Amino acid sequence: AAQTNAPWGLARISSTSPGTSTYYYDESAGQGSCVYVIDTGIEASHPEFEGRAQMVKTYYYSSRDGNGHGTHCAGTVGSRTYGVAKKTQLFGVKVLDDNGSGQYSTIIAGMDFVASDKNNRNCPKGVVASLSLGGGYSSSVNSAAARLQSSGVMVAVAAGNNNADARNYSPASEPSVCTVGASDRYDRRSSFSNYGSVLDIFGPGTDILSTWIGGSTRSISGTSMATPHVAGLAAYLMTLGKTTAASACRYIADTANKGDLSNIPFGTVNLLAYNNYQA
Ligand SMILES: [Ca+2]
Repeated sequence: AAQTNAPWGLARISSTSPGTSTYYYDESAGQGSCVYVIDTGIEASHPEFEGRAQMVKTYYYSSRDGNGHGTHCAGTVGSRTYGVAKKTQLFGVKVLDDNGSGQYSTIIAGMDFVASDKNNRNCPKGVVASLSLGGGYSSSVNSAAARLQSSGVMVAVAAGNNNADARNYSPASEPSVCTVGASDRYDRRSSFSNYGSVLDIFGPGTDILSTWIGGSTRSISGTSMATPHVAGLAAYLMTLGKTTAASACRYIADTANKGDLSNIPFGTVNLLAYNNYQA
């Protein structure tokens, strides 16, 4: 399948080169997989989701995304225009209030929630979780990421927006999950991407067009926008049969486009997520 005049990041993770605007992908498009967006929620009523999104948890007084962040990230995963994995089932978990603030302990509660709940969902092709959030190093936050991953969920986490080595941030520094940095449409590491040997992979994160609340669409920027490209990609690769929840971060690195970003500080991977469909 081909989707012309696509947001640049969907074209990128289907291209070897920058500078084009069609998104090339096998039409399976994540059918039979499940992605949990653990964030401010998801405006499931957005027609871009076509009936495939359900809030399933909150730790606040409403499950609604009253911020828009969770809805944008979720759209990149799996909205019909703006998503990677255009036939995946999306499940929301509201661990952030509406300003974007979550206490750690609640973040943790969300995460163990997914390891349990996946068993209440129909996900024959595989489960993913997408965490576009974080704060300072915590062993506990990190440990809740290793549990979620160990429970057979592909876990994808934002490396962070401080232009700093990510080993000091959580859940990014955790080893066993898939820590995502960011790039721009000219293949520059994004000026705000954390870096450091804990990163596994980079994704489009600067001027990412996606859904917003009210039914609407905006472009914003962050390792948060990069993260759901890798989550959605992993859902896409499960469904096909290329990899598994426990093998997908390795698998994406193995198949990445290798050398191609500017400004990988020394010691940071220079691997860019790629679906290997067109070549
Ligand atoms: Ca890893």
